[PDB]
Amino acid sequence: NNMINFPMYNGRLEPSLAPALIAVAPIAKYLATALAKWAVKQGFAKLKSEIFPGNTPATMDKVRIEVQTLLDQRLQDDRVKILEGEYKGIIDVSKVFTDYVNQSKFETGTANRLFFDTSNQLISRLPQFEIAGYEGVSISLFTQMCTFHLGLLKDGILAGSDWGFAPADKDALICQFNRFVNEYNTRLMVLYSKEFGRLLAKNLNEALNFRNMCSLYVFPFSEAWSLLRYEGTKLENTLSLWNFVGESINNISPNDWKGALYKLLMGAPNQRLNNVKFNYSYFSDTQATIHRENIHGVLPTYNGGPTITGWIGNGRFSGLSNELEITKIKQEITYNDKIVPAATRNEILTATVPTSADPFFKTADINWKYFSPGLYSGWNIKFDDTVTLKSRVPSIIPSNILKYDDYYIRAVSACPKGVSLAYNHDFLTLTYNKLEYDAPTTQNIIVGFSPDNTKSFYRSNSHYLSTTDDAYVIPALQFSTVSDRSFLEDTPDQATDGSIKFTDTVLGNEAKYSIRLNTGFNTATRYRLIIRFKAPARLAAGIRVRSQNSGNNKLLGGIPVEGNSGWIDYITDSFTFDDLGITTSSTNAFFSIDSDGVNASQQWYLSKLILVKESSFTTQIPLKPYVIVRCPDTFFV
Amino acid sequence: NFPMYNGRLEPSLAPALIAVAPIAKYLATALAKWAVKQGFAKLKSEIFPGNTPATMDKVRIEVQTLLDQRLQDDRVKILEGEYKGIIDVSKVFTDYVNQSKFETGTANRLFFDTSNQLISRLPQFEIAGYEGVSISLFTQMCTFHLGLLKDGILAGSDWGFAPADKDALICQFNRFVNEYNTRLMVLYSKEFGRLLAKNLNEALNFRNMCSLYVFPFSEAWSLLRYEGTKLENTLSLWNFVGESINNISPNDWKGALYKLLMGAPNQRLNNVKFNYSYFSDTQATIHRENIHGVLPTYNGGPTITGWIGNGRFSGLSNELEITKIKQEITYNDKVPAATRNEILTATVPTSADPFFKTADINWKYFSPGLYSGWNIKFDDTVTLKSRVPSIIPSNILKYDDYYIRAVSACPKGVSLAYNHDFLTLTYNKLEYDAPTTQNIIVGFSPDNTKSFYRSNSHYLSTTDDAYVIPALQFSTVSDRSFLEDTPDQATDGSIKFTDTVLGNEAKYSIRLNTGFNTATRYRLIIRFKAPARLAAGIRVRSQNSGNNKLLGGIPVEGNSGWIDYITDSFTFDDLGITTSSTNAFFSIDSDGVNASQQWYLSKLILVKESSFTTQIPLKPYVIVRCPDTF
Repeated sequence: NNMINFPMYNGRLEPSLAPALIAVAPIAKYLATALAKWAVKQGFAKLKSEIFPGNTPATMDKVRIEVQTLLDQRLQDDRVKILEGEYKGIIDVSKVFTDYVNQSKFETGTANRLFFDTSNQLISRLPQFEIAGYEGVSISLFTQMCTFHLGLLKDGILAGSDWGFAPADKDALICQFNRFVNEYNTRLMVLYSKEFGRLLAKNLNEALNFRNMCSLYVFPFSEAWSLLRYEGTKLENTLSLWNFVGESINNISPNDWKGALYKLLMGAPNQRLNNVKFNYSYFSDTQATIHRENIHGVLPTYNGGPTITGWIGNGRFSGLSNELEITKIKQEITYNDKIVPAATRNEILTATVPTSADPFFKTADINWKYFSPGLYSGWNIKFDDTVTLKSRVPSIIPSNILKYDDYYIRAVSACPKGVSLAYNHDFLTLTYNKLEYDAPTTQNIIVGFSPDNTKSFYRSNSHYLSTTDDAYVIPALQFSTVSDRSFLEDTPDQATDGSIKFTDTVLGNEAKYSIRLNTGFNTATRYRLIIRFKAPARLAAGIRVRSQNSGNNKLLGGIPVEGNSGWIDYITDSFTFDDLGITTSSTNAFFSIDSDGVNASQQWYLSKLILVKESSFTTQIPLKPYVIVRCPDTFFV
Repeated sequence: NFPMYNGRLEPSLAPALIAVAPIAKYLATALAKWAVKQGFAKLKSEIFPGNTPATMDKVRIEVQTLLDQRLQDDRVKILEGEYKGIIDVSKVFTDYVNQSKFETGTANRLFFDTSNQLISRLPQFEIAGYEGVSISLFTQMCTFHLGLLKDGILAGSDWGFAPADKDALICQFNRFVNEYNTRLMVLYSKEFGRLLAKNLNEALNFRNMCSLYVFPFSEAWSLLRYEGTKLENTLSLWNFVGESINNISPNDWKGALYKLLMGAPNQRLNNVKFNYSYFSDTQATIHRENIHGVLPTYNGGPTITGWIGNGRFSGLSNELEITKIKQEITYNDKVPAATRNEILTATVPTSADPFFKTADINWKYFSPGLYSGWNIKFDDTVTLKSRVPSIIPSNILKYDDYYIRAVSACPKGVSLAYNHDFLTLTYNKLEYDAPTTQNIIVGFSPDNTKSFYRSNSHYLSTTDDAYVIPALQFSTVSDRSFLEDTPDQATDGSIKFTDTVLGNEAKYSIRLNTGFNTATRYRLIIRFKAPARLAAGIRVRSQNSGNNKLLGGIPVEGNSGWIDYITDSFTFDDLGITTSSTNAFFSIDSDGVNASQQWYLSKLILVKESSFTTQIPLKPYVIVRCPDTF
């Protein structure tokens, strides 16, 4: 890698495939239309023509090679043969079923029989796509197969007696859909946890590369599964992608990732970057043979609070007034003729985001290069077309472009080097405590790319609603204010940059979300709010959803919380923005979520709010059967 | 050498025994329930007992002993003449209207003789060059006149006032209740500002005198128009120990120093740290100790505290936190021989009464200047016994019926004019970096504040007719909020709200003591100052476990004075608040404000509907406006 003189793209010799042109993008685009309006008895067939176009495994082959290329991991030749057999089997049985139900006349009893052939084919074959020791590659294949099965079950339930389903048989399908949509999520996160955890210990750069793959090929579909029981929601992905430059880092635990590092990468989650600072040192010897540059710290400053950001690493000058803040010190030293430094430079470098209608960095050219045997080693730092640092190493350091089409640079951070990440987890919060981590150095820079769909919030700090939108998603991290003793929780299966964990035991727990109405908004249209939250223990006073507008506060819903280990979707009663007194000129309007103080066992999570029009939204698959009193067992009959 | 009491050889008079104490006690009674046509006469018996200036003489000598200031012999004789004139004319009036039968027209003329006597003699107590002593005497003569005016208004035709004459007295009351406040603050500001430039310890000693002899009565003026409120003083007393500080400006006091003294204004002290240095030369003749920093840590947020001064070790791993370092150095006879740098910690005991009561803190410079050291002791726990060979005398810091709420210092060697905009109640670290302090400041809060600072909650008793919530005794507060020194409110200060975008709010936690009658009708008095108009006004709410009620929407048209807003009646049943409620709040919120709209919150007063009345209105009854001149 050090002998090769190639322009590089995120540490690779070739530019990566744009996120919008990946093999699974047409499947995600179809699911977005299906989740907004489900085509009854056609939903599964149209999904099948995207997963298995022309009754071929061609798309699942294109997914495998794209993923193998990105991970630089490969399945065994014989395992590929096996998966070909399993695809052929699923295609054979599913073509028979869809050929039958697309005749103008068919027998409902036969359609019922061929449906279950397809369903039990997927139940028995699925474990072939949970491939032990190759979870990184197989998680993207397993994702699509679970998606295929869940789309089949949904279409069968809405089909009813048209495909020979009696009321009691329609109830048995609802019982399986509700069971599988949780079990598949569990079995998905089993694969992700193993591989992410294994790579956190091996190489942080490789771990971020795997999480980036899952952000595009996996987590958009787990979110689609959680929305599949509905019609008239919006499929949205706000996961960020992370690129790593610098010396290797390893031996990170998942607890290290969740407790510290991920909070350190996210900085102020509800704000765009303002400027990032680098603690730079340069060193040259008397003989002009040694030229070494080091980055000892990164200090990202975001557009506002309530999060407080400090040094990751340190901002100290070593090797040289404490109450004075030194930004730069040069030193030239001459010695008696008969490794000692001749020139040293210590500087705080600043990269400032431009103030314009588009206050974001798009691309970056950051690289670190070690020239054997170790005399030269230096850094280039460049955002967009602005050079922050050109290496004072005499030889030229190759370009290392960081970019993703339809993404922009939201965060710049680093991983502390030379210290354990197991400390201060309880005091790395969204407010009050300084989000920092002291280390002797970093010798790495991490860049966070957020998708262009988030540009409107991070530019304005408000959620602008258009009357032409059937649905809008408010991710929990895009808040205006949040209560103390609140944490950022990594919940990637939600296809967001995370959830808010509330832990305050005394005063109470609340997050506010600024909303605006775009001009021409119809304040008479009836809306609903979906609140997704996990609360594993009973709250006596439950969780309150409110609108606040310039002293006019409405209670939109009191959520009864009896305690559940899973994610819950509370749907409010219908309302209009006329009910709330909000207009296209309101400027202090918020949605708010609040609970009382919570003990250790009562600490709960807020994922997102979904605003839907009443006229287009329906629960198509219920949490409980209609007729039968209990779901059957998976036990003996 | 001799033991000292707050830097003096003789102990100071206990706060409960000062000459104005009986006057304050009567005003507390009369503010709960006014005696119609007797209020002025009973107040006269407290200010001029037995028709003598004996109490006003006692006040003068007490305050003179406290400030080490004295009126000239000639000015003393003049005041005796003034007191005689006021007493004689006040006694004639009170004797005549206490007869079985009197003529209303004659009572009317004797009233104006008394009222116009005070108006023409009052400026004799705004003594130029002696405002320090004269402020306490001016305070009582203003109290005397406002008492007479209120009784004139309630007597009406009984003392010969036609409805139009009654309105003119209401016009005079409303003018003078503000004008006397302004003329008081002019005296206070001149003397406080003069002493800040001279000597900070001497300046805090003046504010302490005003917190007992002056500011309780300015608060009493603001409650005199009502009946059924509570008169309360929550001002802290401040004691200074260390090297002299001078050339402080009043702007530095409000903008920085006072905020540093108050620390977390809604919390009790948990621990305080001291940055200590000890130096001893080769000859064992020089022993010097210095205090370079004070770091007070309070019970909780939302305030974040930092070093006042610094926590650095001078004269010696920037990643590791060193708490102590000793050095013994031997040179070649042919400079330091022993040095100690240490972070000392005084920790408040964790008990049913988690407060220091007293302190013994002293700094002594032994001329020629070889010895100089510190003693630091809270209660019976010694934090530092000076390593100077000679014993440093005792310096007892205590106030009967007060306890230690805050420990802080004044930054030495730096200008106090910086970062005023970023010294906030929240978000920003409440610190001020300086090379040293060489002083320690102790804040004593009165025992009436113990309940709140112990529990972080306002417990309400069913047997009490009124309860005062000082603004600084909050649970949570919005960002871009400031502590505002407002000693005329008889509290340790107000909240200033300056957030431009998100909003300004403050919550106060309330609990109900067992046996609380939840069916009793109550009202809330909200004292605020909003100089400019607010389109969405100021909202007052109750919050309880999700149940949130609006208690009042205040219209803010804009006014430069302190405005009291009185909410509509309500029961705790209406709010769903019980004796088992633990999440009950009173809340005050407004929208974002620009620079002109920035407003202040002084206090909330909870009053029973049955015993509360506005006896003196803010506008006349019959005449449309207060009389113009030309």
